[PDB]
Amino acid sequence: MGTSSTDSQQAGHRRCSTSN
Repeated sequence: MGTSSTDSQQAGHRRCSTSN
């Protein structure tokens, strides 16, 4: 709940190494 511009992709691709 909260992925305006960071879905499972952007979040699970080019995101921090701690689910920031």
